[PDB]
Amino acid sequence: DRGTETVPGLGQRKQQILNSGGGVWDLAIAMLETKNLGTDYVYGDGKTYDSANFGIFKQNWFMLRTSTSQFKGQTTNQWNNGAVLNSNLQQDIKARQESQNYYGPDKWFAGHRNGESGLSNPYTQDITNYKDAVNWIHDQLASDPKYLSDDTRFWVDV
Ligand SMILES: OC[C@H]1O[C@@H](O[C@H]2[C@H](O)[C@H](O)[C@H](O[C@H]3[C@H](O)[C@H](O)[C@H](O)O[C@@H]3CO)O[C@@H]2CO)[C@@H](O)[C@@H](O)[C@@H]1O
Repeated sequence: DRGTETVPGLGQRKQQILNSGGGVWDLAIAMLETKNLGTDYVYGDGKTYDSANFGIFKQNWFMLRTSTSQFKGQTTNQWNNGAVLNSNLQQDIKARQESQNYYGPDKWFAGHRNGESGLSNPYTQDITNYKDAVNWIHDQLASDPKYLSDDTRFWVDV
């Protein structure tokens, strides 16, 4: 199922994302990641090393260290270096955009959703379901410009 819900403060975050280099596409991805477009979920989303998640998109460390200028070349053991993305939105957005530009959208979705294993199996039903969910959210956000600044959240239960 899918739907809408009003989240106070959401329009502020939408506008900060869109004024920090993010596009409507970035907004759709982040809207699926968290309810509040925030970074205050549990540290690393409770995961460690290559599986740890950082930033408003919950990017994993494998992706960050393999495909972003800010962390390129870094090791699995260096995973705590990704925590800076939890309070630097500009670098967070740039990292995701760079990562998608390195891998391309299809493989970026696979690695974002399933890590390094996803890169070798990028068209599973689960990755496709995630891609279809982001696309649906994007199309709802694109359907009225009010959704770029109001407190409306579009959600999908992936
Ligand atoms: O698996 C994708 C992504 O999901 C994040 O969790 C999202 C859920 O995907 C879903 O959108 C969820 O929506 C709630 C919604 O907030 C409302 O309360 C409604 O009544 O019930 C739905 C149940 O789906 O919201 C969460 C974010 O809070 C998150 O788990 C990511 O790690 C994950 O990659």
